[PDB]
Amino acid sequence: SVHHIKRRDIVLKWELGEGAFGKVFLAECHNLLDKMLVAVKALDFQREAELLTMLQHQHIVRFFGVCTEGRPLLMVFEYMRHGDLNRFLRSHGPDAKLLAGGEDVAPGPLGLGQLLAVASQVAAGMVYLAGLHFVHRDLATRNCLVGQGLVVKIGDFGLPIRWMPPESILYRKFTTESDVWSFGVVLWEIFTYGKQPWYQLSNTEAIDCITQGRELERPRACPPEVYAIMRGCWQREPQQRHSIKDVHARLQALAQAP
Amino acid sequence: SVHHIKRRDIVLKWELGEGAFGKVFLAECHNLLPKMLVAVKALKESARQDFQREAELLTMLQHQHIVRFFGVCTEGRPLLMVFEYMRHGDLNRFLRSHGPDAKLLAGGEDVAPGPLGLGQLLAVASQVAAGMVYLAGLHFVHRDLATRNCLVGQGLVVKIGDFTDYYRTMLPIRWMPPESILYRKFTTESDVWSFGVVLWEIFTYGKQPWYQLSNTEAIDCITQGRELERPRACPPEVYAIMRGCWQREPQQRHSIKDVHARLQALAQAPPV
Ligand SMILES: Nc1c(N2CCN(C3CCCCC3)CC2)cc(Nc2ccc(C(=O)O)cc2)c2c1C(=O)c1ccccc1C2=O
Ligand SMILES: Nc1c(N2CCN(C3CCCCC3)CC2)cc(Nc2ccc(C(=O)O)cc2)c2c1C(=O)c1ccccc1C2=O
Repeated sequence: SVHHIKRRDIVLKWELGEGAFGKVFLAECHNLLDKMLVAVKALDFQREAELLTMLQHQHIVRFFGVCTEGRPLLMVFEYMRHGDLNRFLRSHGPDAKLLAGGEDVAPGPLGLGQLLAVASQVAAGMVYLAGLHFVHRDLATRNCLVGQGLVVKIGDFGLPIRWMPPESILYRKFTTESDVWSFGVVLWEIFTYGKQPWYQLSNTEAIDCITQGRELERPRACPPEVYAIMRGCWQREPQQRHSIKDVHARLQALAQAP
Repeated sequence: SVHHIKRRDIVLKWELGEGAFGKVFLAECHNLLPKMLVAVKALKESARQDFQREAELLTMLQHQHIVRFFGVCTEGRPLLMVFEYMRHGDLNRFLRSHGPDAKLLAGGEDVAPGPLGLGQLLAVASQVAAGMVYLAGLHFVHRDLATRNCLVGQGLVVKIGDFTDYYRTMLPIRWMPPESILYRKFTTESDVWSFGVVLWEIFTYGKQPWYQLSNTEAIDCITQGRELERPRACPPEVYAIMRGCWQREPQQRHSIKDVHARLQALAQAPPV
């Protein structure tokens, strides 16, 4: 049951970005729980809207429903103030510069506790998805969002070969194990402050690496116990990869006393 | 007019990457000059007409800092374009591969692992500028100058290579000045602005301009006249050149001849 919202309630403020299938706006929304700030996507989709009303968890971006009074078609989510995880990582990071939100999260590297908190949070969402035998197919920092207080949530569902395991690239097999592999890559992105996997290489060269069994470099940040978790996710054989529940456990263990 | 090559003379060795164009291969070519290694572009997908026009242009543009175009093959499919092999590939991933915490995977015996000498960076920037000088000579506008569109050969030689970085009719907005964004005006002065952004990429080891921001936020920055941060690398004298390229008014920007001259001076006697 999709919550339908009225147009008069949603007043657009400014545009945040432009994603795959249209504009994303910051908005005031009235009478949704008083007036608060939400993120509104724009221009079937009812299949997707039902899915998002189905998938509720602490670490999946809150979906508040749709507006299909007039056009174009609106999907209303919570405003995740800091935007996507990829650009947030990058905004902190060695030689970066923060352009806003420094009052909430300090300018500069995040350091081990905060990076482990980021990894944990993503993993928590993946545990939820594995619980429902749901396969993401595109887990990546660009598809996570970051709100007030450094709280991180899986942001989008639906090519991304550098995050995929060999069975997904060669055979198009997507499973909860191929998502675990991607989560290993997400760990790498977090611990490199948002570098692209195989940044050195063309798309074709990176497929060749992945399929020949070459492992992404250990990041300069990375403690050996964190790099171990990545390698847990990257076993050539799907069967042999750590479960996402095990991975979340380990991460939450490290996050206290890093 | 375009040099045609026979297909039997081109033998593919391995794939290097896949562009918008189609696949790019390493190949041996015979009967091209006094057998040698080349890069062959293969046209995916008419775009027949986009190919003959592009091929004419590339025959037209001969310079030390434009990738050598050796011609086309139009017997058997797909349609091929044959260029010299630039061993290190494109400049953006070359830069990133040499970033402060990056990791070189090959070609270390030619260019050392790690960041480049200040003189090395300035030599890369001035090579790209030399290509742009040649183009501005011909009253030719690139429209998409960026490190991804430059190639890096053996001995750190850099040439203009091409003719998420893009925004939907696909505009590289992070490399564009306001008049290009607002009014679709592409000039030799808008290429200077882009050159400035390329200098910023060089001196950041391949960061995206406005990496902190969405496409929409970046357009807002650029049109409201905000300047890219000075890189930690960047000498004051180099950052000054960048700002010279980034004047809100096109009239007020450094000429590319100015910029080349100044960079060639710095490369010869690099600051701090
Ligand atoms: N907050 C954003 C957002 N941003 C607003 C935050 N903005 C700030 C972050 C603080 C420093 C820089 C400026 C980064 C961009 C862009 C956003 N869209 C983007 C982000 C990046 C790109 C891109 O890579 O170009 C495109 C759209 C979104 C959101 C959401 O909160 C959101 C919530 C729920 C669903 C979707 C979104 C959302 O899409
Ligand atoms: N050499 C390449 C090249 N590389 C070959 C080797 N490779 C690495 C190996 C890893 C470290 C050192 C360089 C980098 C990529 C990719 C190349 N194409 C790319 C580059 C990147 C992508 C991508 O980002 O996916 C796709 C194709 C090319 C070329 C050319 O020499 C070339 C010459 C003339 C015209 C075109 C090309 C060319 O396209």
